[PDB]
Amino acid sequence: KVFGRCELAAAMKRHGLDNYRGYSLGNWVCAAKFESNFNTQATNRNTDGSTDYGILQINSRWWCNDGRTPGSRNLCNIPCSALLSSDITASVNCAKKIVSDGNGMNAWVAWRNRCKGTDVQAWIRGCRL
Ligand SMILES: [Br-]
Ligand SMILES: [Br-]
Ligand SMILES: [Br-]
Ligand SMILES: [Br-]
Ligand SMILES: [Br-]
Ligand SMILES: [Br-]
Ligand SMILES: [Br-]
Ligand code: NA
Repeated sequence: KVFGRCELAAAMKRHGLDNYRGYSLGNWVCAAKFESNFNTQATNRNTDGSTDYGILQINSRWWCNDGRTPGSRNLCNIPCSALLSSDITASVNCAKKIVSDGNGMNAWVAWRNRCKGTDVQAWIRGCRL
């Protein structure tokens, strides 16, 4: 599924991601935009052989299992394919764990380079929330 902007905002809010760990809803929508362009089925191979999955491009190196990243961890206890579903529950639940691990949203390189320090509220402007 490819989400619309306000559609994704509403889903993220309903699942309690808004203001989670101090990060306003706009930060999360901006991250999803530059990581996946809002596409739940997005995948990308990393130079080390791991793969990023889903709307928030969660890395099989640490967070999910895909059976082809030898030596990796599965900290959200999920098959990486669960992160590709039309329902974003698994991606949100896993994202709540990543952002809580000490580095905040700096875990998402696209967020740091393209969202951090910008007017992130712009990503939820206009939406009925
Ligand atoms: Br915001
Ligand atoms: Br782009
Ligand atoms: Br794969
Ligand atoms: Br693996
Ligand atoms: Br393969
Ligand atoms: Br959903
Ligand atoms: Br933080
Ligand atoms: Na893994």
